[PDB]
Amino acid sequence: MILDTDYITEDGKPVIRIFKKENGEFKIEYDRTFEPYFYALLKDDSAIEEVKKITAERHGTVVTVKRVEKVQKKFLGRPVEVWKLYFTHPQDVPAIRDKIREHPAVIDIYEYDIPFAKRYLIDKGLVPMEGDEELKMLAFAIATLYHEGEEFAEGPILMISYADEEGARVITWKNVDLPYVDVVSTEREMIKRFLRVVKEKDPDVLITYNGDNFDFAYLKKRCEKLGINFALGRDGSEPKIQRMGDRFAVEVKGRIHFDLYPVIRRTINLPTYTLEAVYEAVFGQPKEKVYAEEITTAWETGENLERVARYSMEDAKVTYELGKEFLPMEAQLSRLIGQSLWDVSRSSTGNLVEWFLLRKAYERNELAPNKPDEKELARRRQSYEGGYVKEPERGLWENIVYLDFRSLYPSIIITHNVSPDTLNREGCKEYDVAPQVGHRFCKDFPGFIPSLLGDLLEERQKIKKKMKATIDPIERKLLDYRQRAIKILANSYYGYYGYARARWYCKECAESVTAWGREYITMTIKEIEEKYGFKVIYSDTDGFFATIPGADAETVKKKAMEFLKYINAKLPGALELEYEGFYKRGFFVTKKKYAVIDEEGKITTRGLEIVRRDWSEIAKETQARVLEALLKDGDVEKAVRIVKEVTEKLSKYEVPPEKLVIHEQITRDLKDYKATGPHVAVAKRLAARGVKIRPGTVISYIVLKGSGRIGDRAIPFDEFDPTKHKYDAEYYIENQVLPAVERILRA
DNA sequence: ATCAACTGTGGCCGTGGTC
DNA sequence: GACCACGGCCAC
Ligand SMILES: Nc1ncnc2c1ncn2[C@H]1C[C@H](O)[C@@H](COP(=O)(O)OP(=O)(O)OP(=O)(O)O)O1
Ligand SMILES: [Ca+2]
Ligand SMILES: [Ca+2]
Ligand SMILES: [Cl-]
Ligand SMILES: [Mg+2]
Ligand SMILES: [Mg+2]
Ligand SMILES: [Mn+2]
Repeated sequence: MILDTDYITEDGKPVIRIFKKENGEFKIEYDRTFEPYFYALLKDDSAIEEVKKITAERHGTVVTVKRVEKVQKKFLGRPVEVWKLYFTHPQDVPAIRDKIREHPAVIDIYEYDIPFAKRYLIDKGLVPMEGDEELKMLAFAIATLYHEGEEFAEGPILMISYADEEGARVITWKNVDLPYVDVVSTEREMIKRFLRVVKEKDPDVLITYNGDNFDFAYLKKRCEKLGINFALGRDGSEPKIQRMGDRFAVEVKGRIHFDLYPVIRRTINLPTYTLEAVYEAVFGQPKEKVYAEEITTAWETGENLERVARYSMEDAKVTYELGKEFLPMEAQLSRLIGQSLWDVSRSSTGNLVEWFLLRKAYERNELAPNKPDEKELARRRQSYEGGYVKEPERGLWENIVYLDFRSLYPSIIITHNVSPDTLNREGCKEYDVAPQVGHRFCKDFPGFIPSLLGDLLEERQKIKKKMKATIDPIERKLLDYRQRAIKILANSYYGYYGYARARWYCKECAESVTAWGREYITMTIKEIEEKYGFKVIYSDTDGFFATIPGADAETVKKKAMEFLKYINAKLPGALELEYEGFYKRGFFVTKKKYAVIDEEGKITTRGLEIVRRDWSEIAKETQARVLEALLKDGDVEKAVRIVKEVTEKLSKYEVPPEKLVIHEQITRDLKDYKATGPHVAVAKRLAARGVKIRPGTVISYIVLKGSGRIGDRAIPFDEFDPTKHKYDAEYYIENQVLPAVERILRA
């Protein structure tokens, strides 16, 4: 399989490098014959002799058009000849493209901002991560000597650990007597020993956990202090530290640096994303956390270096086993998008959608539209109407079925051929008309994006079908992440229609999809109440909860399956209503907030404070206890005993102050806030101390006894000290616990 | 490193403002 | 005390 592509320049000329792994052998293929290009549409064919002569400049070297070639293509499905303008070097394209657009005989240019390495993969029809090839993988982690108030990486690395299928080992330059610790003389020898281990094991994948931001930058600083050529790349290069939006990412040429953190962060929802928490979340086994401050007094005193060597070895071991499980996911997503796993695992969703569309456009001989310029961008900032959300019939309900549409919006795009190249296209025999908003969509030929969503949905449903044939629970959970990731990707094609930066943008298409969605779900609700006598308890966009009031579980289930047959035979094309579960009891508080219990006593809760990252644990823990006493047992006297038992204790100061921490993210530069709530008030004070707040910083604070604004008496939970701070028992009772549990206990 | 960043809307609710 | 906008996080 192909791992990655890039290019280098030799004596002015690009050379594509393709990093392959075939038959257990690593190979670099070199391509010097593939040419960079973009396209120009001309007012007339005669003007090509002029456009051919346009020149630019690029660090003193004159940029010319190398050769041109006339090609027939489609733009939004409509045929058109354009001129493919070829250049000697990729960097010619940004140097000359504006001078070509500016030429009065040039109506427009296209595909002029496509990175050459990825251009190569698309035009060659090459897909990374294809084939039976078993990649060799190696995880690594580092233990560092930390002192608070020092510069980054001022202290040494104390241990480097790596793990793979042969096991886990720790390299260190302190005298640790353990069987997996290899002892060397200096920090420099330790790094050099790791470098040699990577060269000897020669892994295809290097796995870290946040190595994009920590491990590699630390290594780089130490190698700079120590005079070490950190030649981890298969071509002898050092790790290449690239900028990616607000943060960094690191590549190792010839291998795949799979940083697990961005992948895990986007597919599992957790309170904290410590390596320990993730490992517990995925496998169910506990992993211990030795702290950067237990580490530092252990190294200076000699004691408990073996416990640190064990925490370092565990870090590498779990990092490996995690990468073992998640690589198939990202290798499949990499195969579907047609780009490298390094890129696909790190990039925004819109960008994946678009790289997928550029490849399909190439395969179909469709010219790509350009990104919007700043004028068009400002024009695309109108919003539109979305899904329908019924106000729930509040309270407790028995024998509830949950019926839900299979991939609704993508199904609508497929069924009604909803796409920019079919919108109000004249001349067709057949049209579907969007309700409320009126846009017409031609049905005579598949639309570009409609013809792509079907293979995605098919892929997802096969994964779900295979989820049904496997007994292994961990393997079933990983299959669950994969099909959910495809669900999100397919739905992002719909959102992409409304995305101001999209090339194939189409706000008519996006509001047509939602309008069809409101039509289908509300027709389904009317159908199930009028023909079958159900009562729709609650509904959100494409599914609903319903019961036959007074009927037992068997009757509600049988009559629910009857309705599905009826409705699914009325529904056209790819629309399909699905049976998504039966619940013995349910409690619906407001829109988006409810909890149900299945016929096994497993509670599923949605939107309620229990699941929110920004409510205090004491509040979440109490509402969880109230809910469980409420839906499992029919014990209203138990729930009320729990809240009163928590009121006292908080008032008596008997509840641990760790359960009162509020976590809220900073999302912008602190100057740009217009409303200063408690998490901003704490963060602005940190900024005044030189703590360097940035978007993404989580404020973890606690509220102390007082009466002013809440931000006035909030401090970082760091600075909490029981000898000196009594917390605000009245705040945590009247503003955190009681509000949460009372909205439930109103019924 | 060469663009990439940031798929869409609906909705609750605590906070700290105005009036 | 009535009301409303901001901001964060969640459900689709
Ligand atoms: N993350 C999202 N981005 C954009 N639109 C979304 C997203 N999540 C949901 N929607 C929209 C499009 C969905 O088809 C519709 C209904 O949501 P939902 O029931 O969760 O998903 P679904 O119908 O695509 O999948 P499933 O087959 O699992 O029910 O709401
Ligand atoms: Ca060469
Ligand atoms: Ca049907
Ligand atoms: Cl760009
Ligand atoms: Mg569903
Ligand atoms: Mg749904
Ligand atoms: Mn659905």
